[PDB]
Amino acid sequence: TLVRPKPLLLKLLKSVGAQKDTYTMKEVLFYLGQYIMTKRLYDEKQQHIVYCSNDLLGDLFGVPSFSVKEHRKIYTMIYRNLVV
Repeated sequence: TLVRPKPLLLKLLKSVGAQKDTYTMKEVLFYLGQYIMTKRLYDEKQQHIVYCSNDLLGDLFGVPSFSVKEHRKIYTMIYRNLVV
């Protein structure tokens, strides 16, 4: 199953090496992980915590922070950034 990122999510994924217009959810997740890691958006002392205020990721997700453990919340935030 392929999903289609909306334009600003697509820009975000391409910034960390993604190539296509449509993606498996696995690939979306890999590039979001790459983005958080490369920009060092996580809390060095509590590494599950992502601080995304002041970054495009937070603008798109609609939150200033979250934990990678919050799966339901993460997939809901991703769903907001996919074309219907």
